Amino acid sequence: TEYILNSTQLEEAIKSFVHDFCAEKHEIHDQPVVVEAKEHQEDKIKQIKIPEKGRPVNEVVSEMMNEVYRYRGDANHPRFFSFVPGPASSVSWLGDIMTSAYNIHAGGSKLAPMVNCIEQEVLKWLAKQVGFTENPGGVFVSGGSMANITALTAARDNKLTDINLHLGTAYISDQTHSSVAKGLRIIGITDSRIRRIPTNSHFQMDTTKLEEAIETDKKSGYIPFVVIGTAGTTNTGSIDPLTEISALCKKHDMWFHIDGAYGASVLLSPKYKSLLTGTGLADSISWDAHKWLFQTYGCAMVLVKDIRNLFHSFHVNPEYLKDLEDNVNTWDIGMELTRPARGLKLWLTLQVLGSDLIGSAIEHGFQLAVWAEEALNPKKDWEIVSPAQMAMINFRYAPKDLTKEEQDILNEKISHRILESGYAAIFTTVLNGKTVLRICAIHPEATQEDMQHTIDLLDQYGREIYTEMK
Amino acid sequence: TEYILNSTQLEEAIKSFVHDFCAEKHEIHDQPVVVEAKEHQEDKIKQIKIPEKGRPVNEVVSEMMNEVYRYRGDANHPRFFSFVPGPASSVSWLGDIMTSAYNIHAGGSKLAPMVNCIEQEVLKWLAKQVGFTENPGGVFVSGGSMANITALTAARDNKLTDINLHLGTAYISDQTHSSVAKGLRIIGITDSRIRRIPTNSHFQMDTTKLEEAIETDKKSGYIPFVVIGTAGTTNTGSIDPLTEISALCKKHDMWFHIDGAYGASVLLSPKYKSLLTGTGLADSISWDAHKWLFQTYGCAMVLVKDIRNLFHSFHVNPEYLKDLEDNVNTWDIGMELTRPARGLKLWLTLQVLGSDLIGSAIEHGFQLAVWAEEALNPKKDWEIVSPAQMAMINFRYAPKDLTKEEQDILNEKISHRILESGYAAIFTTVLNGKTVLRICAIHPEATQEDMQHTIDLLDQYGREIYTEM
Ligand SMILES: Cc1ncc(COP(=O)(O)O)c(/C=C/C(=O)Cc2c[nH]c3ccccc23)c1O
Ligand SMILES: Cc1ncc(COP(=O)(O)O)c(/C=C/C(=O)Cc2c[nH]c3ccccc23)c1O
Ligand SMILES: N[C@](CF)(Cc1c[nH]c2ccccc12)C(=O)O
Ligand SMILES: N[C@](CF)(Cc1c[nH]c2ccccc12)C(=O)O
Repeated sequence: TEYILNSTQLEEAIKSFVHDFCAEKHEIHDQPVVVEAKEHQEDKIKQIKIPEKGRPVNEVVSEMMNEVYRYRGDANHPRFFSFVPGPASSVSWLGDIMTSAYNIHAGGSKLAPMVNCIEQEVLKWLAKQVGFTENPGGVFVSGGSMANITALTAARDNKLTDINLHLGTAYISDQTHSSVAKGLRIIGITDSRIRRIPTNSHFQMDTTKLEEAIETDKKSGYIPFVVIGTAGTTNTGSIDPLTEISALCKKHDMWFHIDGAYGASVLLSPKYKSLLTGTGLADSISWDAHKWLFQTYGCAMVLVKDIRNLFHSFHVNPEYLKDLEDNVNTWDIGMELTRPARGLKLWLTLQVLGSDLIGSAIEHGFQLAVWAEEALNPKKDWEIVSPAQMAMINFRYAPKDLTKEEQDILNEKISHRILESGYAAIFTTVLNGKTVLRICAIHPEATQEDMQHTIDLLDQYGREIYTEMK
Repeated sequence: TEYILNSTQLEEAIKSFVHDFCAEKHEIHDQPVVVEAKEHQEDKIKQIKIPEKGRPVNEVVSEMMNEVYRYRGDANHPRFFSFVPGPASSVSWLGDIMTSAYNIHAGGSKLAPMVNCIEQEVLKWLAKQVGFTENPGGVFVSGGSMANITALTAARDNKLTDINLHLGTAYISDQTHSSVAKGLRIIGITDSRIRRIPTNSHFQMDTTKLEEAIETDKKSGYIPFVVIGTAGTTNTGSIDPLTEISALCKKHDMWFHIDGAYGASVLLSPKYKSLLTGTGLADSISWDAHKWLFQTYGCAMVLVKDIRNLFHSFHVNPEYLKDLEDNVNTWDIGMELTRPARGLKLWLTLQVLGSDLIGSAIEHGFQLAVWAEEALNPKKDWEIVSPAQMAMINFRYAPKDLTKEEQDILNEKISHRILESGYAAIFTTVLNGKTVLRICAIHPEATQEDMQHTIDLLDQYGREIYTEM
């Protein structure tokens, strides 16, 4: 049809975009991190509607570039310091283009033997970094949330049966990411059987309060089956006592899952790999590549010490898929059946950049946060709530002649101010009952001035609003 | 840097691939559907290792094209007739390139308000086609398996509580896809509380046996909470009695989920949309775009009649994300938090191609299977186990002077023979206790000859192996 793009029309539409984008992204350090959409932009989109007849390709492409993609909080920006930024390598993008082109049906071996071989090679390599030396296994999932649900399902099916599984209790901390408890609820573990253990001043799980909670539930008649330790808390980037938790798990016959969606990448850092000592003691661990392995959304991994545990929870044997089966299929490792070759783009990056460069790029993240801390220390009335920890730091502006409520409002306005300035992206979070500014800097192309000028800009906004409030 | 690509190296590396691929895929109709890898290919890959130092980009690129991507069972091929093929539009590929470029964090509105607005517009439109007219809602998930688990999770939380949910029973058919029961087990529903209802000769769920199972479980003290009807069975492409199932669900206060991962796309076909009458009666429905909406893996949708049910099961309010919030975030309707704008590539395809063309391309799928059946009718000893149904058909070559075991082995060798010929991809399945050849043709650029020549080739292989025995 006159609407279908021919091989020449397609190739030109693609090159047109690839060219225009590379030029635009080349100037990223001099672009506002946040580009606000106007008040009537939502109605502009709602009027386009779904057409019965086709439209000129280059007309639709430009429409998306100008009316959709433009208005965003670019987490690819070197001065995006909020949540967990996505400083994806350009090589990862290349991987997506190649993977999406062939559109090979991954999550199955016979139909793509070398595609599966590539993924397993990376998974074996990652498993080596974790400390799994016997018979590991894994699957490239979409997110760490899916990584957690996958791992926890294997944990549930390993420690519980079809008759007593409603007596299972899980154990987390008050700093554990929300997706863990959300995943537990999905797999049938109600909130009434999820224990939230308090953390110390370093935001690490209190293993003493953990054990007595385990002891209480066991005495009560529950069956404690899993403890979720976190290596790189979302808030402060803290690391739970991995060794201490492992000791308790072996004692009480429980599954040890390490939620390392963020911090697991530190295992590739020669300098800081020691920080994650004891990960090999875990039975399963999550690890997001679109985080600190510089991949595009979404490419996350789940790794188990014993692959048999993943096979037990997710294997199927229908009449179909009989000619597609020793050599495990990814669909038998759960929990999806049709999958794109997510891990291939990670392979491409590892080959083009190398493990050394990626390790150092991660170490740069640590340095960026330390630079932020060094710039805050000398400034008056600036308080460090959590020190520079794993490329992560929390702080607030707190003049003493203000009440706590006012201090919260103050730091909120400071975040608001620097956001509209367009120089950096910094949002607020809550820590120890106080509204706090948070910085997570992991972009390899971010410099000392970037961190220094940001704090300098924040300090200016701070003392400015402080006077305005009086 | 030395291993870091600059804007000129990047743009050149991409265009080089885009150029070489388009040329190669332009000649796809004259390429073997399956390209087998040699015995030494696995060790060749294992020897590459993970390097500490970087490598030249185009050297790595060419290595993957020649040693990885090449050896595959191309489901993009117009003569890939196995399972559920993936005849993805080139526009969809373009969508992935744009989406992956900006790398915008979707699954959240405040950080990408117009990206989310686009997805909701597509979801609302799809909801209109399904029959949800009140206050629908949905999410672009990775797969239809994730579509089912998302929907079934909402069903569980809607009909059960934290105190009685271990008494819940679910009901499927013997033709229901494996991912449904697999999803049920994941959300805590054990096999001992999953009922598999027999199907008729048309592979449709026996609603009479369905009700008697519900009555039995309810009388025993169980709590029947969901029935999963399928619109487009994976095997034969049959459609469960949606109306009959809905009546029972309303009668027994149960959640009605329609698994339309494949067949839901038929709603876009003016000719065949009537086949899916009653989809609006469901409480939830799955729908995969990387199947019959011609998208790349992976782009699937889950739609619920009442969006409040999705919010109840997946909403979270942690300390962080407080500056990110009514206007629901996609993470509040589960079950993932970080997401790529999966739905954007579906938007691009709908705008560039239009809903009319896509509807016709689906109708072409119906025609391809009919052409396959028409070519089989005159051929001797060729048996139709399931007629051409929704671009899907099951058949076997069965000479009468053969045993039941021999007939199975025969059709297996026939599949094996045509696979290695490279002309087409056809695998076997089991149906009514018989090994059967299956064809699913949904590629818009597949012709009458393709189906005719394929059947002609199968008959040849059939009459040759029959002679060997
Ligand atoms: C009703 C029905 N429901 C759910 C699913 C699962 O969806 P995902 O596969 O998206 O999770 C299906 C899927 C059926 C298939 O079979 C798809 C398929 C295409 N190429 C393959 C290659 C190998 C195995 C399976 C496939 C299906 O047919
Ligand atoms: C330990 C830990 N475990 C799991 C996750 C799961 O995240 P995904 O499910 O998204 O993989 C996380 C992630 C925490 C985040 O912080 C998510 C996030 C990244 N960028 C964002 C932008 C807006 C809102 C949220 C995010 C995490 O920090
Ligand atoms: N690859 C660059 C080119 F500068 C920078 C970059 C983003 N993530 C990275 C991770 C490691 C090394 C470099 C990077 C890009 O912006 O695409
Ligand atoms: N778009 C074509 C053109 F050649 C064919 C195609 C694949 N899925 C489709 C869905 C609708 C219309 C055409 C197609 C391609 O090969 O990419």
